[PDB]
Amino acid sequence: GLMQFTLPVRLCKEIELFHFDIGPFENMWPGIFVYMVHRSCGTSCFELEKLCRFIMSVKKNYRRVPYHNWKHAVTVAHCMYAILQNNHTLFTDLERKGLLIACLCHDLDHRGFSNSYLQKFDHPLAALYSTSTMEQHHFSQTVSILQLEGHNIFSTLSSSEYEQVLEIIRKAIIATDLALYFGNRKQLEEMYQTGSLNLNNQSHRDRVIGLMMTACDLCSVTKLWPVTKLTANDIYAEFWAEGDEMKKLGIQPIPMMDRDKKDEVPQGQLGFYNAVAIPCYTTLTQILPPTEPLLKACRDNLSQWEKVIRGEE
Ligand SMILES: Cc1c(Cl)cc(Cl)c2nc(CCc3nc4ccccc4[nH]c3=O)nn12
Ligand SMILES: [Mg+2]
Ligand SMILES: [Zn+2]
Repeated sequence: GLMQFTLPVRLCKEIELFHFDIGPFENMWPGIFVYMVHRSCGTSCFELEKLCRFIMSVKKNYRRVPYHNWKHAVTVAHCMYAILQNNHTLFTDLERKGLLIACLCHDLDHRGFSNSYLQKFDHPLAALYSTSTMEQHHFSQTVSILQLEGHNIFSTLSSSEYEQVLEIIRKAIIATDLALYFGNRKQLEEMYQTGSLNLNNQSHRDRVIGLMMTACDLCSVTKLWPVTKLTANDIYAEFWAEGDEMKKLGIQPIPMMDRDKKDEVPQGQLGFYNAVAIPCYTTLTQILPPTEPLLKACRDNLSQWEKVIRGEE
């Protein structure tokens, strides 16, 4: 237990910043995650052997899809790491433990298709989980991996601490259904403005963690422009494949998923920043001031999409 994970100097310094990109070396991603657990939680939070075995089963249960893959999982965990490290004293020991795991697991066994496409295809998961279909599946895959021999990283917790941490993870993962984000953020906006927001109220904390999960999930829009732009290419590679699968079912896909409407992407990105990303990081910054760099980076990326529309890119 005297085994610190360390990182080369550039990674050691840059991992602390919100805009860090975990890089193209897949074999370094498990080490990067353990490094983040050790610093945001402690070398004592998890047994190394169990944690390592859990990480590698999680990786194996992400598919080789263009965007909703193992790289996305670690990227979303790093954004959470950055939020937790900039808000040291606001989070409980169980929240520290639960949230990095929730982020690593939040898209487990994603197939590259929306809840909407599973409902239209009539996939078995759509009959098992009528709303937040993929997100209920991701939580289900998380419990399955935690129950494999030698994979229970929470085995040192009491029965009630264990139930609390799995409840934090379930809610965090469900919150990554962007259909739920709009109402969650509106409620948080009203509570912050009327001054009713109270972090001792468990159902208020739940809403704030939900928004943190949206913020981490969307964190592609908070990177250096070349990261943002190249990640958008992966996002559309998925959306357009789903669009193709919609046309195979005899359904005109929405424009966001129709590869024949590529020309509309820059304006689609503008809508997305204005309707989803900017309001997400605005409310997050109001509640947790030290997350302001996420909002500032998002606004810089919106200005870059504006440049793309004006033909200056
Ligand atoms: C960057 C990013 C993240 Cl991080 C996560 C998610 Cl879910 C996401 N979805 C989009 C697509 C936005 C979008 N493109 C469109 C393209 C063409 C026509 C209409 C569109 N209408 C849209 O709304 N970008 N995106
Ligand atoms: Mg998801
Ligand atoms: Zn995700």
